[PDB]
Amino acid sequence: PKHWCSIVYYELNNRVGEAFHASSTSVLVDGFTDPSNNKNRFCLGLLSNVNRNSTIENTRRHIGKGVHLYYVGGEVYAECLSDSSIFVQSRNCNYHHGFHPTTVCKIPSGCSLKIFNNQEFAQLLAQSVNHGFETVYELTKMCTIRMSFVKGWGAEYHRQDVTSTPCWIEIHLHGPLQWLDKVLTQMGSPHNPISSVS
Amino acid sequence: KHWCSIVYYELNNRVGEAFHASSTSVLVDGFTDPSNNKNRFCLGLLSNVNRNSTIENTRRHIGKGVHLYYVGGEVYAECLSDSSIFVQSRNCNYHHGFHPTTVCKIPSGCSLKIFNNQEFAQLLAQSVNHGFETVYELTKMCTIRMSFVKGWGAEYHRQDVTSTPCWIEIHLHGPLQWLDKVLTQMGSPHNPISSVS
Amino acid sequence: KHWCSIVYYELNNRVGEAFHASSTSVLVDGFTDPSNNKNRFCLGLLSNVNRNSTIENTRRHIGKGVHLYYVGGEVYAECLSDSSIFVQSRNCNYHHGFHPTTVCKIPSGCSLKIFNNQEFAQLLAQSVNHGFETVYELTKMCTIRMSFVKGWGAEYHRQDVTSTPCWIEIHLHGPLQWLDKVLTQMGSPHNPISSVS
Repeated sequence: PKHWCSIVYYELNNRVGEAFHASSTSVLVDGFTDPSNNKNRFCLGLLSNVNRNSTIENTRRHIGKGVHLYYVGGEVYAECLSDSSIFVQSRNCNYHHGFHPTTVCKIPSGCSLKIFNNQEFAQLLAQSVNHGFETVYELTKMCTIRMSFVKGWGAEYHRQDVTSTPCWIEIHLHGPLQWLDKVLTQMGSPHNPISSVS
Repeated sequence: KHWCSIVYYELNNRVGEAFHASSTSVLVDGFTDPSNNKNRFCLGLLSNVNRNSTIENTRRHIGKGVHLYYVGGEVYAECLSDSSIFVQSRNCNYHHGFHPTTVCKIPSGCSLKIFNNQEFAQLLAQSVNHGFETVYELTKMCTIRMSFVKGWGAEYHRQDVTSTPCWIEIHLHGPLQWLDKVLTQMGSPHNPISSVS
Repeated sequence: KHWCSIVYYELNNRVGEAFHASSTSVLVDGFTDPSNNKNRFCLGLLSNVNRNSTIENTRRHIGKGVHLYYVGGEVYAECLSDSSIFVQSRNCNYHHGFHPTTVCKIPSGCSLKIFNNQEFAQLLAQSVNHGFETVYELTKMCTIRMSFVKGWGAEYHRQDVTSTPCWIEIHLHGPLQWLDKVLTQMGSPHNPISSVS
């Protein structure tokens, strides 16, 4: 039930509630109200937001059974249990399918999708160990995934960024981040030495 | 298992970390004990890069603050500060018959019952086959807001709590948990929201 | 032990969860270990939706960051980063005789003792009786701020630390706790026990 990830919730550009830390390979992020943030569920219903408004409140009402994140066999899956769709932006996935990096994938109610593969990422990590601190640092972006409930964003939608959708989350993958750490530790980059003034 | 969690605010911004109750008696004061693992939720040590003189003024008057007591399925609010306190509690407001947004003033030394489980559970019951929309609204019954020194809303300016320099939000876990047990009833079929609009 | 807690900011915004020291040796770097339960407080993995190029430029130069060392009742700061670091610590300023707001630059690979509670305990005692106002003031001594790469205050263009792209604030729990024992004994208010519980 390792803590493979930690998840942060948002409502537009504002962060809402405390962070959730996975204590099992199966975590449910729903719009219900169990305050226990110590186990299986990450309930968004009880969360408050002084900056909230009708349209976000409306969207929150339809998160429902939300999404099912599942970690198994060095691969994470996302199942949309909510009656509404869910949209995900995973670079690792986008690479495995050959889509453009910023590509947003819709996961329809009841459906499922693999949003990450470790061996794949480890390989990409390897293929750049000796290519540049700049490009290896960029792999950080690979370890975070963003998905919003109900409202899409990107091409075909009016909303272009995830900061415009009323309900979304960001998932940090600890395994990948840690391995990436073991490698980044080898920096010593005096490159582009900047100013301490300007 | 924490009968509640509390959060602190200075105007519209959140300040400091969330406090999780480990006992039936909790003190939310303006002093400085860093420990956030037991009896007190100290606000004096918290910083705010957006802080201003007036908010700071208020902070100096928080003092012993408010005492939150949970017993026999009822929670009480006692003002230990030399200054008054103001509480907005739907449950409380529902029990006295006041308007839902009514903000009650609690003078220094006075006490006020701000939540009665019995009633809430009852409401939750009458809510059942009354729909998902109205049961979902019971979530608002589970959180309570109170400000230190300054009041807000009616009998002041009709202004939002976000207009007060020092205020907190209380989340009653007991009620929220029971509510969950019901909300999982499942529902909401209502013009299945667009994914573009 | 829980000798301090640390918060990260990019300009005027708080970024990431609070870190709590579980040992006397803590590393605050710009790398990416997600474990926030031990030795390191990695800033690299932290997201900020309000982040801009210049901030990202500075984050890339944090590197091995600063090393906060608690030992013998004194805390030390060591710049392991290849770029300098800047520290504002009242206690330290007092000891050296500088002005309260003085910002001390800690060059790459250098070291500076930034806190001595023994002297702070002394300061606390001297104020034990000189006003609640002056004792309340010592709260400030308990917090320390330091940015990475960008100097600030006098000796620089930027004056406010909320003007630098990568700065943290450190709260010293021991000093804060001892200060609590006093502020409460001097308690500006009065109401001995509860009337409800």
